[PDB]
Amino acid sequence: MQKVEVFRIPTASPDDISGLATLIDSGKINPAEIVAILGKTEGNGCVNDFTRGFATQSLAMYLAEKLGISREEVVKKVAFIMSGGTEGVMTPHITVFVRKDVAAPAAPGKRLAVGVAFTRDFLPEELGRMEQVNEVARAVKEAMKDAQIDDPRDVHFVQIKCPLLTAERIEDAKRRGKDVVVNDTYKSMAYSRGASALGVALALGEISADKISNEAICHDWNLYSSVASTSAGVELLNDEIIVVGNSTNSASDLVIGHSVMKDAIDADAVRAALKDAGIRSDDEMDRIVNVLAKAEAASSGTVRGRRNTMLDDSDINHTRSARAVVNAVIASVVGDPMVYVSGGAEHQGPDGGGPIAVIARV
Amino acid sequence: MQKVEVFRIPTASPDDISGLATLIDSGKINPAEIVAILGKTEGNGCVNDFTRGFATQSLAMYLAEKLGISREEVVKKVAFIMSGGTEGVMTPHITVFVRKDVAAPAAPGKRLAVGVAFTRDFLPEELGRMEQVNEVARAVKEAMKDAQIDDPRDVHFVQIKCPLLTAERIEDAKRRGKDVVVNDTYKSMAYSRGASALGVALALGEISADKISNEAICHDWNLYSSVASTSAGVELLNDEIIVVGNSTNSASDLVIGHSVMKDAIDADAVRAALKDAGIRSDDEMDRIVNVLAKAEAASSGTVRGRRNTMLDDSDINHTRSARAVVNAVIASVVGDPMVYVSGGAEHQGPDGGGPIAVIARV
Amino acid sequence: MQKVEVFRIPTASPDDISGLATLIDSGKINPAEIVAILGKTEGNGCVNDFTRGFATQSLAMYLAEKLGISREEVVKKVAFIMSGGTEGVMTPHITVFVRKDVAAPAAPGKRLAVGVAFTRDFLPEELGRMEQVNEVARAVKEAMKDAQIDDPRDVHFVQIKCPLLTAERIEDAKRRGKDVVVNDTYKSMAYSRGASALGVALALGEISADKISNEAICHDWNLYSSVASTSAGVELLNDEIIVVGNSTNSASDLVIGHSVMKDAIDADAVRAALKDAGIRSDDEMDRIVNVLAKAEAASSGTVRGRRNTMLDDSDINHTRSARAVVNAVIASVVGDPMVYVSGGAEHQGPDGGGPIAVIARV
Amino acid sequence: HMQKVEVFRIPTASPDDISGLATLIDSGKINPAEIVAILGKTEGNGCVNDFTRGFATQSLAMYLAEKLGISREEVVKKVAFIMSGGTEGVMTPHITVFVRKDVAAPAAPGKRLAVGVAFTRDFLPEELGRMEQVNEVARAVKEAMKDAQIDDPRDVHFVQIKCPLLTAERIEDAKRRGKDVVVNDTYKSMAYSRGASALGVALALGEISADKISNEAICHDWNLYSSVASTSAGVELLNDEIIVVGNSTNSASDLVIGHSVMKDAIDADAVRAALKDAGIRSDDEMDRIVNVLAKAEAASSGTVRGRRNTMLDDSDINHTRSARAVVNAVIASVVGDPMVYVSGGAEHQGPDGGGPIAVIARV
Ligand SMILES: [Ca+2]
Ligand SMILES: [Ca+2]
Ligand SMILES: [Ca+2]
Ligand SMILES: [Ca+2]
Ligand SMILES: [Ca+2]
Ligand SMILES: [Ca+2]
Ligand SMILES: [Ca+2]
Ligand SMILES: [Ca+2]
Ligand SMILES: [Cl-]
Ligand SMILES: [Cl-]
Ligand SMILES: [Cl-]
Ligand SMILES: [Cl-]
Repeated sequence: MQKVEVFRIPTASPDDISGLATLIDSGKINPAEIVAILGKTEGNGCVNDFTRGFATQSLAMYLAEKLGISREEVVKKVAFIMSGGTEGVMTPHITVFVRKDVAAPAAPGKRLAVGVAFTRDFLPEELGRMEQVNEVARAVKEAMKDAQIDDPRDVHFVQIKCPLLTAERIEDAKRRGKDVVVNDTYKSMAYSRGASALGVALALGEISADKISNEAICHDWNLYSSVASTSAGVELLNDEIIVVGNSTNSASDLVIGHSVMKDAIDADAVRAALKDAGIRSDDEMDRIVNVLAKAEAASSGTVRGRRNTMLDDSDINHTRSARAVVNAVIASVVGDPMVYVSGGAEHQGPDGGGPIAVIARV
Repeated sequence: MQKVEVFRIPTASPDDISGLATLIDSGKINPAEIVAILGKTEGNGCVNDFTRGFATQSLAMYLAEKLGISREEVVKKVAFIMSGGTEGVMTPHITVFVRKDVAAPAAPGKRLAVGVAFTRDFLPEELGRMEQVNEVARAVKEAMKDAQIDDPRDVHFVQIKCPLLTAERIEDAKRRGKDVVVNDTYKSMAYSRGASALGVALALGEISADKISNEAICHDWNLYSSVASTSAGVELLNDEIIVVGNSTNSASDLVIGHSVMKDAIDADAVRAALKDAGIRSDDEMDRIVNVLAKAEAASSGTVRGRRNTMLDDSDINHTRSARAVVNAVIASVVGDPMVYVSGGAEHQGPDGGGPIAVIARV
Repeated sequence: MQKVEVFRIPTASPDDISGLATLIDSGKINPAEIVAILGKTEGNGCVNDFTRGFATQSLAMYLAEKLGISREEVVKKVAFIMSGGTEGVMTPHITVFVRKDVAAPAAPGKRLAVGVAFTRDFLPEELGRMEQVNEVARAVKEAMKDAQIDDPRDVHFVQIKCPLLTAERIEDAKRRGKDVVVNDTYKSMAYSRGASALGVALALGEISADKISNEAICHDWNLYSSVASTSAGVELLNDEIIVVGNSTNSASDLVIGHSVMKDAIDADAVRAALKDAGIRSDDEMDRIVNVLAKAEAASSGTVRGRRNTMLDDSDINHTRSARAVVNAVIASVVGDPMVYVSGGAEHQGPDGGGPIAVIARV
Repeated sequence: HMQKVEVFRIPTASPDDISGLATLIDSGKINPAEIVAILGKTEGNGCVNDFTRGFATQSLAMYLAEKLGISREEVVKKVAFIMSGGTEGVMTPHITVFVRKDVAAPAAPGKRLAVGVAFTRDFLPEELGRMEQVNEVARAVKEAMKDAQIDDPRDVHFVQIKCPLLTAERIEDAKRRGKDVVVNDTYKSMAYSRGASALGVALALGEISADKISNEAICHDWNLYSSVASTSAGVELLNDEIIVVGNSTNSASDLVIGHSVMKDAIDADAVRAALKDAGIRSDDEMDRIVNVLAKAEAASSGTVRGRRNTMLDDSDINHTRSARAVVNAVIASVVGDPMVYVSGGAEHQGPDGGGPIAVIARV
């Protein structure tokens, strides 16, 4: 029996560890039981966002000191997934996952379970291609076993951090005689997100393997996962996976549920995800621990038939706009802008939409 | 008796007059009866946004050929208020106000009424100061009379276009030995917006004159109008005013209602403005002609106690972010992102909030 | 006897026609003799830059009334070539090319001359391929004849407006069951610019015909023109070619010379272009009429072995940065940032460089 | 005992990249205990929300702490870390590492490179942009001069400073204590902190008389400026860190520093003059450059040599980003290398629209 506790912690800057330290110093968190930290950091969330790496370095430094181990050991032990971009009213914060073994009686209900797995590092020419899909799928299965979830229907959110391309890395690949999937560094984020998402879909049985090929990645939007949430960053060269679902072997006082936003203003889907996590009315919103969602600009350039400029705006990249919009929609339903919204939902929900999960107290 | 008709028209680009031309060619709009056009244009909505002037030039040129008068005569006759910034999912469009005297009977109930007034041009050193406040107040009272509205309680939205400062204008003021209200081009938009808004509050009796001074402008956030909506532009040197309310002397089949968003995620206020316009349920949402709202970053840097980076972000100006947020919130309630949202709400609703009006079919 | 006059005119805004009006009112410019207007407009010079069309509309309106013809016809009579993006210290301005016939003898030598020619309309499947390269080469040789320029070594600047692919133009090629060179409209602008530039290089003997194939277009960057300056347009279906050079049979009081910037900080090329235009010392800089250059971010992500962030910067489009740098380098040599630096330099100078022409008084 | 300053300009791959510094320490070329200052160009936006500055300092402090066997806190008390964000245009991210060795050699003939470092006390938020910051910076500049063994302020050629800014939380702290701040805006507070710090340099070096400086002059009287001050603001510190760089008759350095002042953003003549002042008389001698260090800014007039630009009107790109791109490009066009230090925002640093420019060169 394992019990998962989840702490959503406001942050003052990317390197702010004070909220986590307060929970450790008060005895609410044993640092040795932390298994994953999922952050919203306030950089631009795109290629040249160094707040993600700054936040991970700061958390790993702090935990290494608290645990008496090296930073390298902390990064091998704990998943650090930092999603940049806190546009609009979205509030920077970290969500800390704590897992402990407990001797507790079995109960009929399934309760929150979390699992973690890491892939090998990828060469730049593997991003957005079948090697990334297949390695991610293996890691997702590994993380499910870590979460003691055997039925993929009980997986409600699979959070992934994945790499991207920079000009220097594209040049390194070229020197080795290799072509990368795309030469635009911003677009490279989409291919890494999309290949990683398809790996989730493959692992969970949402899509059969014979449908996935290099040619389909970031092209066939009818191929998608309903629970994958992927996020790209300059600060890592592999994929990190957090599987979140419900398990019969869990003693948690939390559950997770989810829905899929059909488009960026689909407040009905927010309410559906809340209801799936056991929150039946506005009066029960106080049981939210966090809301986690993917947002994107639709390839059509429209929302319910209405044109917008997200794909056209050379001044502001579209994943920034999408995060602002979907965080605002969620905030207006739950009354709190301190929720997790990540942009770029290639093969995550339909084109223009994305998965949305809610972790709630029972 | 005056009859007011309002046409919300999607646009393909700032210079797109095709939707208006279709309505004119079909006889649905007599172009001599246009009194005002309120646009959302897809520039950045800040200082160097030339889509506002591009849209006005294109409309004035089109109408001048249709009316057989000069472009200069068109701009003397018709209010052209172009609000730039179509961030997030906000859809570019124009709202065309048609007004005509009619021989019609007096039916019980007040109906939509519209009035228009222009101020004199301002020197750069008059923006953000009492000269602009007092001259705007005079014009608002004049526009109320044009609308045949006696009671300020029947005024529901006062839309204003006002000037700003460029570097060249500031330097010229310096050469003339005059100090401007602020030496920052972007911040001059806030002072022009704020002084114009206080001109509205003064005219409508929302604030007594003895509380307004140069020192209060963009400083005393307890002073605000609940119906003022102001928008700044490089493309004009005066203020243009549209007063919108309801009158006993209106033969319109439309009504306007309003509320005030207490902050950027106040969906309750959107529903309240809908109800005030006679839209009592989701099934009646199709009676919306348009929704018009002001949005802004709160000076505290927070929403409901939660930090955001709108005031810190040197890459994206905060009025851009506020527009994306509040449009998304409105879009999630009414199911349509083609609504008017303008950013920067100094003395327009409380600090961090802004007025929101709904024009609806009866 | 051909005589070309060239007027570089500072502008206060995209719609500012006052400087051109002053020259027409004084009689220095007969508007019927204007053949082309090359503009630097202060929008972002990227996808959503409406200052280009705003400037053209304002000039077309003003000239339409001076010439007594419609705006549609003046746009066919005069080549309006608007390059957005005035980053760094680059000063917005327009350059007006006047072509007239004079009763004078030939100046003792070679003097400025312009020639114009047009290709056939290109089917969508032909854009960015040998059909466009070969047809442009033909039209360049015709424009040289029109300019009375026999030696291709006397051609120093070839402005080309070339087409692009749209969704319907691609859906027309697939309706005919054909394949276009690339699927998206944006990348098609690169292929159109590049094929047009190689057509110049082929027409002038800058490269050998047997080096150009479909496979080499936008691939073999060792192939390039030293004088071509190409830009894509949404309206035209063919290539509009303007050859600028020096003819033995000209009465112009101006000459043109050029060089090629090897990279973005090649001040040596700026000085060499000045010297080719007959400016031999700092004391003769006031003879410059304009400098016309292309800027480009090097695909390697490095300049003279030094990394930069242009291709990794998600906040600022790399073409904006390249224009700022190249303008500043030229300004550091000539003491004047009011020069024409444009982007989109495929096969125009080497990768990361671009042509640079100087028009000077004799 | 004899000071010998060595200066290493090291390309970086990212803000947290310590590899080039590590290569020099591992080879024995740098004794890490002799590092006195590191001046960085980091590739964030160089404006308010640039966290590459703190990321770079944290990464260097954690690396050096481990090499020296001391805590990160001790490293930051011993070594100046001045990270200037913003690497626009072709400007190449890099760090410049100042090493002060104690050598068993006489002083070299004449005057050779000398460096001194001093830290001010922390400033209360209501002191930024005001005389308290000016006077305290002036005291620190005089202390750093004596650390450098530079007697004559004419032999100071560049004074590099990192200074604080106002956050919303610091403004609220001041208000809770009954104090008002110089300006209620973080971005503008950077200008005031930069400008007051630069006037402290001017006062310490005798470039401006004390009776010309008052709170009302700061960021208003642009006729008042230092010709060697270079100041840079950020969120990660509450004091000013000062590096004085000049030439001393008590130095064994194989380097010298010279400077000029750019009158405007395209003043290549000033770049050449700074080169000549550092002993570089011809183009072939450019290979003697160790680094070029300069301040850039958008002129308040909105023009350069009578020509309008959009820097101050451009709401998409802050003007300090544009100024850095321009002045780096101008310097790179002269010296053939974009890996030079250019910092934006030059209040009371050279005239309005210009800024000091210094060259460290091998002899
Ligand atoms: Ca159970
Ligand atoms: Ca999706
Ligand atoms: Ca009635
Ligand atoms: Ca800004
Ligand atoms: Ca307000
Ligand atoms: Ca090129
Ligand atoms: Ca803060
Ligand atoms: Ca200065
Ligand atoms: Cl919905
Ligand atoms: Cl008055
Ligand atoms: Cl480019
Ligand atoms: Cl110069």
